Amino acid sequence: PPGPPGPPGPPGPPGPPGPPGPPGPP
Amino acid sequence: PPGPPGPPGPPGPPGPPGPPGPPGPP
Amino acid sequence: PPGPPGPPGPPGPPGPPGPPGPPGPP
Repeated sequence: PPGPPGPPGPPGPPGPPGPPGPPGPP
Repeated sequence: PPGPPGPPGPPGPPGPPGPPGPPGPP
Repeated sequence: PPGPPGPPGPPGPPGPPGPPGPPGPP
């Protein structure tokens, strides 16, 4: 009989950077 | 007997985007 | 003899969040 499924893969890499923040005040 | 387990699965997807950056200067 | 190897495992989990974005504009 076939053996069992393998273990989970590794985590993916980090996501992309966030957007720029809001401008400073006046 | 049963065969050996399969190999590891593929990497997961990339993570979510990071948060917006800090406010700009005054 | 032993049966064939199992199938590959499930995918890994999603990666961590990306880094913050850069500062806002003036």
